[PDB]
This record gives sequence, C-alpha cells and structure tokens, in this order.
Amino acid sequence: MGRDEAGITGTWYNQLGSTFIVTAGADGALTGTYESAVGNAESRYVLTGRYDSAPATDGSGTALGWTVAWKNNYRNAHSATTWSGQYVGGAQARINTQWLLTEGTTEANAWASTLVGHDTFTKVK
Amino acid sequence: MGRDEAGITGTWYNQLGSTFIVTAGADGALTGTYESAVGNAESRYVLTGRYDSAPATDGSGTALGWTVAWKNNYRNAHSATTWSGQYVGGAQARINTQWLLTEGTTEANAWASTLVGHDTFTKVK
Amino acid sequence: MGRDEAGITGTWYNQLGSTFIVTAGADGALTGTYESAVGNAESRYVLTGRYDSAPATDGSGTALGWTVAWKNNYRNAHSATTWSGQYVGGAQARINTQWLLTEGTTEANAWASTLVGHDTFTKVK
Amino acid sequence: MGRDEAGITGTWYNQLGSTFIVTAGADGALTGTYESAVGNAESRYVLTGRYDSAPATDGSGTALGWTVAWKNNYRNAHSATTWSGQYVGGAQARINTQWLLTEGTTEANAWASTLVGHDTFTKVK
Repeated sequence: MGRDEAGITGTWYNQLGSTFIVTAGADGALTGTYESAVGNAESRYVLTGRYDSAPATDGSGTALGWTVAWKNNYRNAHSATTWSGQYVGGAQARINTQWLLTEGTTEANAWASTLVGHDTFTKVK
Repeated sequence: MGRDEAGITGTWYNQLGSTFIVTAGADGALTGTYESAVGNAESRYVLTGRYDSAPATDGSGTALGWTVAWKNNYRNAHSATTWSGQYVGGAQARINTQWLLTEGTTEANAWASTLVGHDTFTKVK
Repeated sequence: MGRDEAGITGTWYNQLGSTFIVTAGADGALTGTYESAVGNAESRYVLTGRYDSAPATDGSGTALGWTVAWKNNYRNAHSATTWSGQYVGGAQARINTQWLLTEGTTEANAWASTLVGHDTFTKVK
Repeated sequence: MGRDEAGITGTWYNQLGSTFIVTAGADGALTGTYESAVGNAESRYVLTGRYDSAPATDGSGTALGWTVAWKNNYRNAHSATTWSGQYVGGAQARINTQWLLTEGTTEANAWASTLVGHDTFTKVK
C-alpha cells in the first residue's frame, strides 16, 4: 500500500471547476478520468500517471504527474496536457500542479505549440 | 490501430543520452520504461502516458505526454517528470517535448519545487 | 499616458510576501525594485521590463513582463527570474504571472538550470 | 565592466531566424531591440532586461533575462514575452533560453493566456 494511496484516490476539483477522478495503485500507478470545464473538451477523457508510493517522512509533499490526450468518443482536440505536482495531505488536502498543454502543429507553427499553466485541486467544490 | 501507433512504438534517445522505451496502444495508451542519463536516477523507471490516436491529416504532429515517478527498486528521488510534446514522423522522426520535474517539498519551499526543460528524442543515438 | 500606467505604478505584494515596486512609463517601460521574501536574496534588486501601453478595450488584461538578476551589493545568487503575465484592473487589482528562474550552470548540469512557478500580486498585504 | 559585458553585447540570432540586438551595461542592464521572424510581429520592438555582471568563475554560464512587449509603431499583439536563460561564452558562444509568452485575455480565458518555449541564440546565422 503506497503511503498516500488512500489520500490521493478519489474525486478532485480544480479552480476552473474541472473534475479529476483518480485511483492510486500500490505500485505507483494513477488511473482515471478527467473532465475539463474549459476548452475544446466535453465529457470524460482517460488519464494515466504515476506517483511516489514511498515519499519522504519529513513533511514534504508527494510528487505525482498525469497525462490526458484530448480525444474521446465526442471530440478530438489534437492535444495533450500533462500535470506535474505534489499532493499535500491533511484536513485541507491539495494537489498543487503546473501543466503543459501541447497541440499538434506544423513544423512552421511548432514554436506556438505549448501552453503552460497551474491548477490547484481540492477534495471539495 | 492508432495512426502513429507503429511510428511511436520503440526505443528513443534524447540529447542527454537518456533512453525512452515505449509501446503505443490502439486506444491511445503509452507504456514503457525510462532510463535517465542524468540526475538522481539509475536503471529503468516505469512510464505511462497518452497520445492522440487519430491526429490531424494536414501535416500536423501527433500530441502526446507521459509521466515517470523517480522511484524504482534502486533509488527514490521523491520526484516526477512529465513530458508534453508532439511526434513528427518521417525519415528523421522526432518527439519534441517540454517537461516539468516536480520534487516533493515542504510548503515553505514549494515555490522552488518544479524544474522546466525541453528534450528532443530521435530513433538514432 | 499608457492606458494602465496609473493602475500598474506602485507597490505590489505576492503570496510569498515579496515586494514589487514599479513605475510604468508612457512608452511601455517598467522600472523599479524587487525584494524576495524567499531564496538566496536580501534587500532590493533592480528590475526592468515592458508592458502593453495600449491594451485591448474588450475587458482583456494588459500583458507585461519583467526581469530581476539576483545580484546586489549584499549577495549574488548567479540567477535571474523573469515574470510574464497580465495586469487586471479594478477594485481587487491583480498581476497574474508565471515565472522562469534560471541559474548559471555547467553544461553538464544545464538540464537542471531553470525553475518555473507562478506568483499573484495584489496592492494589499 | 561586467565579466561578460563584451561577450553578450551585439547581434544574436535564434533557430527561427529572429534577431536580438543587445547592449550589456557594466551595472547589469540589457537594452536593445528584438525582431521576430514569426507570429504577430513586424520590424523591431524595444527590449530591456538584466544579467549577472559578476558570474561564478567555475565554468558556469551567466544568468540573464529580458522582456519584449509586442507593441511598436506598426502592430500591437497585446502580448509580452520574457526569456530566461544563460550565456555560455567561447568560440561557439550561445544564449540558451526558455520563454513565456503571455497574451492579455478575459478572466474566463486566462487559463490559456501563456505559451512556453525555448530559443537558442548564436552570433552566426
């Protein structure tokens, strides 16, 4: 059982009103679904990622990351987002992330392929 | 069969001499192993990610991303990297990425939790 | 007179308790001083940057950016931070930024040269 | 006289064919003009920034950064780019950077305000 397997598993919400549904495996796996409240997206998309299943015991957060490719049965935005961040446990548990959103482009437009931003996920809202 | 399933599957190398071994699934899954030539890393680490299995047919690249958590049987760097980028097929196939490397930190040090960089992967070297 | 010259000029504070003192010029210049509450920093450092002196009139924010090199009479952290973001005017005025912090490194360590993060500045606190 | 004042001052070119014309001051200032070969840009734009005028003497690079707001007499792209990076001196001198490009947006679109990328500048091409 990963140190924060129970803390990470469940339904999370970010500041945009997106919904992150994840299961943390004992082995370090993250699996689930993502629903974006914004952008060229509708309904759920598959996500997969990894987390540190044996984090530091000095009060540090737990490093994790995941990917969504923005293709499902409804839409294809020809793009993928990766979130990189840390889980911080406790009464007001949080996942604090930064993300990179890449779209497929021509070589001439590849300089403009990637958005960067930050999302904070909580168990409420 | 994903449009670039065959193009993406295989062994890739970046400019640091790291080795990315990946299998692309028909469903959009990426699975495999990563070996970093640099940093607090030794041997292989599990990776998982996603790719656009039906990309644009206008000469755009194929969006993809993946995650490594830097824990294996040898070491634990209490960190995770996510790569976000695009696959560009052809004689000199490439995966062009940007990445985010987050370490677990205390809340006081969380401003300094995340490195950013860029890796280019080719099928040779 | 830049559209938001008066709105941007003044003393700003971020979520870390750092202090950003800036003058916006009619020509698009930003000049002032930065004092970091965290990291290898003490007292004030010179800053310079630019802003859009004729922003869109459709309720969009005002794009701006600035640089600090972390050398002053007290310390030299051999690093520079750049903030890129937008000014949003009104009762609860804000500057919403993302930043890149580069340290001088050897070529072997250059993959690890750059931190990324996000700061929100307000006129209170 | 800054350690790399003479090395940094001059005309630089990146991989897109953009032109960076800069003067490094003894005090740590960068001033000059930028001409982008791509995007919503024409002719020269003002730039300002900072560099470490007393870098480490252990073979590390020299940290620097600069800003362009994409307004000139010809066009206004309501955006600003900041480059953060390091200068590496020698026969094949380089400035290795990462950048953040923010556009002014509405609050509803602010998640999508910022591009990230990387530019390498050389004294030839």
